[PDB]
Amino acid sequence: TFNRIHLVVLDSVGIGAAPDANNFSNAGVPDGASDTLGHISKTVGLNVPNMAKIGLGNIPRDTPLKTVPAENHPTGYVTKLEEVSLGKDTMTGHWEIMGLNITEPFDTFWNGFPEEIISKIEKFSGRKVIREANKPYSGTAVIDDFGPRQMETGELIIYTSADPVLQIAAHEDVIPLDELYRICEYARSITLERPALLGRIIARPYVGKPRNFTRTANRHDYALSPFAPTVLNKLADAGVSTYAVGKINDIFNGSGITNDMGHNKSNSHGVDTLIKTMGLSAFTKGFSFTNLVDFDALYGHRRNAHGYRDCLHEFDERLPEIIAAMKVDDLLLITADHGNDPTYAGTDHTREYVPLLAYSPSFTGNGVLPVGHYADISATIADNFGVDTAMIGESFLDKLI
Ligand SMILES: [Mn+2]
Ligand SMILES: [Mn+2]
Repeated sequence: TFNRIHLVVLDSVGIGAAPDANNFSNAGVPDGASDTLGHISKTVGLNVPNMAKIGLGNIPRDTPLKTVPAENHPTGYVTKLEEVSLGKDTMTGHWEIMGLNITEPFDTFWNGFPEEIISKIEKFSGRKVIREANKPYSGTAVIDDFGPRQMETGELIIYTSADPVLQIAAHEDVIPLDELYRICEYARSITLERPALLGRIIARPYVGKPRNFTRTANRHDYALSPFAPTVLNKLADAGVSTYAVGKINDIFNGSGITNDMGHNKSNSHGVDTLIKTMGLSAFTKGFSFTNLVDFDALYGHRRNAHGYRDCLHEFDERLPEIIAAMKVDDLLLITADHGNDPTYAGTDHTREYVPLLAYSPSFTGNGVLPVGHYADISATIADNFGVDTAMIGESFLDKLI
């Protein structure tokens, strides 16, 4: 029915604490007071007239978004969607958006990896791990802060980030690449189950000299693929094109992705890439899936409400460009994968409902859809292209056509 469907994930753009929010926490504080869009709106303001026109301010909430009025003549269909999976991480949310139910949520490690994991890597490698570096850390600061020490002692530098990732930095002159990879493979093999379930292990070789290090191209990644076919696989198996923009290919480890358009330098460069992709003469039928990550990486995790607002405003300003590039029989879906309330305690994601905005020039109606679940997105897409659903989700295609 829609010849193309373009799904855009505004990473972390939540619309209020989920019913099961208090099963999740932020530096010990349960997530049940979180509200990414509402707390932004109430503190720093929020001017998003293009999303409002589609209907962002018509999405049901107990208390309305302070600065996003209801729209009595909306141009699209909107609602909010509830996460079923037992995790609030990026991989879980995207996998569920594409139809999986994740009941073994990836572990994150705000206070570093536990002794069982470190002790094991030390015994396997014969190298000590620098304990002070075993915690969240920018890849760059960690190489600068502990590399000098590493060059002298041969110790491993094992660090993480807000994501379920284990990264091993090792200078090529003192830790041979082959050993780094063996160490990473061993690491990957002992992190397949909770409480050490990791999305990916990254080898981070690097060369150079103190106060001036370079991270080399000898990087290798050891990622988990989705454990069951997702709707991306269903589409690809049926010969339907699947175009990925931004973090999408990494998140799915390329599974069911026919055309990876690569990483975003920024949200704006991402929107440029989506627009270009929509304009390809080759792209006549199928699915595009874009992640715009800056909301999460730059603003949510850093608890910066002012910046989060500006990033939302900048996306809204560009939204008319995305729409101008649509064909009449295209569908645009805008959503998120969890919350990351910049006003909250902690520095993690927040367990929230996510907005759903739906727009096509072909629409003969508009309004508000019943509240749903993340994987309803996948099922709608499957329904549209005549392929099977994955684990979960129910189509709302008939409310759109
Ligand atoms: Mn995310
Ligand atoms: Mn995040």
